[PDB]
Amino acid sequence: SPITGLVYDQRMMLHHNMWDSHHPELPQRISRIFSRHEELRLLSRCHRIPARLATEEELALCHSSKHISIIKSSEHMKPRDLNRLGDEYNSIFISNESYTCALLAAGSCFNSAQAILTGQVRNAVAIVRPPGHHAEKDTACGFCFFNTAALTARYAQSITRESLRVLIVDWDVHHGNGTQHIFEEDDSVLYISLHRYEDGAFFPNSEDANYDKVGLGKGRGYNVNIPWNGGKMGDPEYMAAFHHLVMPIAREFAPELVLVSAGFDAARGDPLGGFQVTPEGYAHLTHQLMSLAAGRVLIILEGGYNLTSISESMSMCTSMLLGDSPPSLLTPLKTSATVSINNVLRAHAPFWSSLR
Ligand SMILES: CC(/C=C/C(=O)NO)=C\[C@@H](C)C(=O)c1ccc(N(C)C)cc1
Ligand SMILES: [Cl-]
Ligand SMILES: [K+]
Ligand SMILES: [K+]
Ligand SMILES: [N+]
Ligand SMILES: [N+]
Ligand SMILES: [N+]
Ligand SMILES: [N+]
Ligand SMILES: [N+]
Ligand SMILES: [N+]
Ligand SMILES: [Zn+2]
Repeated sequence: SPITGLVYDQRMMLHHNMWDSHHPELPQRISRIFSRHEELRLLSRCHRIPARLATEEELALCHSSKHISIIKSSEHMKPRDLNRLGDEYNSIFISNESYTCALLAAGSCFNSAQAILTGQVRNAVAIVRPPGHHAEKDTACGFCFFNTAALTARYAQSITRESLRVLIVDWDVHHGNGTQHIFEEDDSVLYISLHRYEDGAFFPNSEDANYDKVGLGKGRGYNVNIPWNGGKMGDPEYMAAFHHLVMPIAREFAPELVLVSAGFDAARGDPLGGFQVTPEGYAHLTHQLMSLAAGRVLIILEGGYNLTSISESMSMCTSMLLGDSPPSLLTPLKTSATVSINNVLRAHAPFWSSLR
């Protein structure tokens, strides 16, 4: 069916920071986005998909039993033990509701992937929190508990075939270190991340995010890092990266399902990202991805902290999924962006004939 799915559940707002109510990963991130969908009359055009809890067996598709156990144990912790547990990780806060919210974010995306793969919808958007792409097999990180996108790729394979070709495009301004590591030896899941890097000065502060990390073993060539250096980037740079790298590689890979780790923290106005991608920019990125996998695209909220920016940007993506005409948007690239793109082209030409 030529239908767009949408999943949102206000229960995911319950995850909160009890020590700093102004922490940027706010409950109202998802309610503001949902409201904007209603205001723009997008919500009524979508098929509503229910949220559900991920099961612990589903979480074990990507995470260790110990990590699942540790996060589950936070459900009945007193505040000082929540503080202690959170502090074991890089950039994590935890409340008694966090585990359930993380389960809902994952289960929402499983139901969305299922709706796509059973033909109930063509494509879908998932307005979920907390985010997922920094979460590793064995640890939480960067506001993320479980790796929602990675889990969704494995869940998709679990109801089709182990080798189902899944493309994950991660346009959150941060590197999805967890997603890269979970799939680093896998050729069934192509991971492509665009991210601010600044030679390691930008979170998560690891050389794992550099362009020369191309995958391991049979996964060699199936990890594509597009790192930005030298300050502000925007629509011109992202469009060029899609033109020269993301789309030619994706077409050669021929995915059967596309997942977008769709953070909107590279957006104009975001205080954590410092970049300038416009809502129209995100619309064009979405419209390009819709040409892949017979349109089977699932857009999953990751980061993004300017409430107005993320609401306008993710709504524009949903508008594209619904088949609306792309808005009007060539400006020369920042010189360092040309350097980045050419570095990635050089790194991946051995693996992808489309780059030669
Ligand atoms: C962890 C993270 C992004 C995650 C993300 O979006 N991953 O995809 C960003 C850190 C480095 C950051 O910049 C920050 C800034 C302000 C702040 N407070 C004002 C509390 C807390 C953290
Ligand atoms: Cl418990
Ligand atoms: K990214
Ligand atoms: K991979
Ligand atoms: N509407
Ligand atoms: N539930
Ligand atoms: N306590
Ligand atoms: N890796
Ligand atoms: N393709
Ligand atoms: N280039
Ligand atoms: Zn981010």
